[PDB]
Amino acid sequence: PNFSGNWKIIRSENFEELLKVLGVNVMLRKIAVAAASKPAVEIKQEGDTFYIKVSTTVRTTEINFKVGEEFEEQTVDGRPCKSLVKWESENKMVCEQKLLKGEGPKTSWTLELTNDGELIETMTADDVVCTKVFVRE
Repeated sequence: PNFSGNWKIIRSENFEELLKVLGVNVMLRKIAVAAASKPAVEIKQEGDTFYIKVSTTVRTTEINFKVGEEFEEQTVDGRPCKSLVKWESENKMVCEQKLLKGEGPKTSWTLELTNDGELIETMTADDVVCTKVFVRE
């Protein structure tokens, strides 16, 4: 699959609740929800190597990874972590996260490309799942 493109959000489900059960305070939840309501997502894929940039009104996050190789990023609530992506299937990658310092809920994310070119993201903390769906610009 080729995930490359500039992606715009079309659906978001359970994001604030994911932040809440993580302990993110209400002021910050409100800012984070609003800031991320129309994010800019840029993906550049070259085989198993990815660059992903996500920008909200107030924040930019950039990650660089190759499938099967550990890299550093942050969890959804901003804690630094060591991550590892694998292909679950031809069209779907899954990322397991391990905190750099300390302990916390089990967090992960997934990205899946559908036949009509939609991008599905999931983000999980323990038993709480958030789903977002994007389309190419």
